[PDB]
Amino acid sequence: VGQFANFVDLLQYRAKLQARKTVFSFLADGEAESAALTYGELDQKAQAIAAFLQANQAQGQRALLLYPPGLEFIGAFLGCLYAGVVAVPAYPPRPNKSFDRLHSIIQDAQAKFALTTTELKDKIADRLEALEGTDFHCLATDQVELISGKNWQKPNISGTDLAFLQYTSGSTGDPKGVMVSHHNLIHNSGLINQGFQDTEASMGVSWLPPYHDMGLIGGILQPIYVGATQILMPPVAFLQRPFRWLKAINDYRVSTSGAPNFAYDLCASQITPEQIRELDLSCWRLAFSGAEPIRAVTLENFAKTFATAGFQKSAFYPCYGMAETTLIVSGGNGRAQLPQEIIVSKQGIEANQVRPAQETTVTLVGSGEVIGDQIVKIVDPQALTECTVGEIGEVWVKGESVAQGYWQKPDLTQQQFQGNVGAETGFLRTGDLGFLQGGELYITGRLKDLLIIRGRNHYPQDIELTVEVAHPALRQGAGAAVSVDVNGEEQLVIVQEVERKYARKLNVAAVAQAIRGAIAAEHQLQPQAICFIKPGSIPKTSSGKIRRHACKAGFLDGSLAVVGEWQ
Ligand SMILES: Nc1ncnc2c1ncn2[C@@H]1O[C@H](COP(=O)(O)O)[C@@H](O)[C@H]1O
Ligand SMILES: [Mg+2]
Repeated sequence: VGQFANFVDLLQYRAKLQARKTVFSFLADGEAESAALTYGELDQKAQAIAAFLQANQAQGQRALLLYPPGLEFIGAFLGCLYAGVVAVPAYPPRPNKSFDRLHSIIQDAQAKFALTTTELKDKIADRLEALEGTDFHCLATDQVELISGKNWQKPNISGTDLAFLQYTSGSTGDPKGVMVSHHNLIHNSGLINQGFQDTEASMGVSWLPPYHDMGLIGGILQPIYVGATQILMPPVAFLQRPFRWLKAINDYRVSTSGAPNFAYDLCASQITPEQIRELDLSCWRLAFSGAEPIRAVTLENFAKTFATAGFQKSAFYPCYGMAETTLIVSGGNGRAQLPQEIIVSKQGIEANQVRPAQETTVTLVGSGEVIGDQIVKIVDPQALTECTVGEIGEVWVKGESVAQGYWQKPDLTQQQFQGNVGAETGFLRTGDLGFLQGGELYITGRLKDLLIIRGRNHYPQDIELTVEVAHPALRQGAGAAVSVDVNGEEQLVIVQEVERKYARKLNVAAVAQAIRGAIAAEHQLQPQAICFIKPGSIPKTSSGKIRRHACKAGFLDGSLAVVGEWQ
């Protein structure tokens, strides 16, 4: 299996070797099973959709995938791989919402197709024609007769061929289309398997959205890569009842599952003690966390809350990656049992230095060891000189999982994918800040969101965490710290949602005062302004990540949903 050059050859092999083994079971409500596919049926379905795509002249073209989470999305995605159609997964449109994000992906990808379900096609086909013209074709894939797979013409696929476009979330700017090759997919799956060490006997569960790297490469393709069985549920099933994720782990004796940091906080806060009595989590051997800062207190709160259910903190598997690196770059605790943590000087961090406090301290969790044959360097982002040990700079990645570039952005591709430092060339510039310590990669934040105020660096996630706990009226996870120019000087602005229960009785002056006090004590900063906004209204990506740059744009133009302001 490690001799396959692409996922088409690999799925065809599993379809022969494990034809009747279930590959995916879908729990539509996160509880009761509602559909399933064997390896044999998955391959037959992919061939039938492939043949349907080729007859419709999609080969060599870009095609949006507009599906609910479920098995139809998976068939359409592999169907694109089988047919040679450049798939473009995206969040489906939702009722009473604008198609701005979808049109823009369509515009950027220069896509001539949208692949979807029969139900969705009937609601969006005429709107897509209004936006995209008559030469755009919206096709339904869920009613393709399986016999049509007999007409599939298997393309000559080499590793260097483009497999699909993975669009970034839009956190720091417009979503950019990452050109992911067939070889990227194979190489990274091997890297994931080096770190997780799953086998055919592994069992997984995932609630992650299938449209983006973690849920796609990890939740869909890695089970196929190792020959395992994967249980799936929609993200909305877990977010509305977090117990279902941990109950599924218990019921199927899942060995491998994971999620971003906030999901472990959600489980710790929303699962009752009696619900914990129903869990046996001693089988949960690898609990991965990535896609966001890994917080030491989150790990500890989760480990303590679920200790009586048999969760061991040594199962935590921190990891780091991005769409531009296909998925994973680093993961694991190295030789230690628990995730490595360091206690360093906060003021040092603000000055790009890693050192003990000799001042206040911050605790940072490492995001793993670099996996496999890839190379990671920490580089000064202006001088392009390699940092020495103890110095924070930009994370640069060189390896076979580094994507081919950004779709139709030749200037930006050259800037970010052709990084030169010292006598080195060909590095990917991640746009993340961090450092190396003890073989672990630590990530401190995003370069594009970094705040430089009064001659000092400040990480906005640090300020946002200080603000959200300053008063009961502020909703956790729904704030942004940005800087704005005031007479040529950068100054801090806070955009923060208030809770629904406090929106009608909000004492703006008292809560603003609490926020100013928290920021002064922890960060020695004075906000230029505090903007209180309605619950649910902060600029976010489809996955729910805050768009800090759009918070700044809305503050400066007066388009936020304001309930109160301090200035
Ligand atoms: N372990 C981690 N620690 C901190 N930030 C992370 C981590 N993993 C991923 N991220 C963030 O998520 C970004 C990639 O997002 P995406 O391309 O959507 O996977 C990275 O560039 C980081 O900014
Ligand atoms: Mg990014």
